[PDB]
Amino acid sequence: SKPKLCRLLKEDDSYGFHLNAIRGQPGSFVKEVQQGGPADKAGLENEDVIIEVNGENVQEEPYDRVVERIKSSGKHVTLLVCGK
Repeated sequence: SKPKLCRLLKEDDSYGFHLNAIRGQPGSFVKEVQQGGPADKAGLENEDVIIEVNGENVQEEPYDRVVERIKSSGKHVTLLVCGK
């Protein structure tokens, strides 16, 4: 449940995690956190839910749009996430 605010620095052109969606509901969830990658260093865990990308609420955005937002963020990205 706890909210987590973090800022990630791209390494190997990647943040070292992926997003998925759940059928029947909006929202974007973390999966596949690469051990020792940027996301992992920031304590992101699988099934963490993306709340804000760079201060913008993305909870009503399909996850592919959220992926595009994160990609478009450049060499850093700030995320607010909620664990479940």
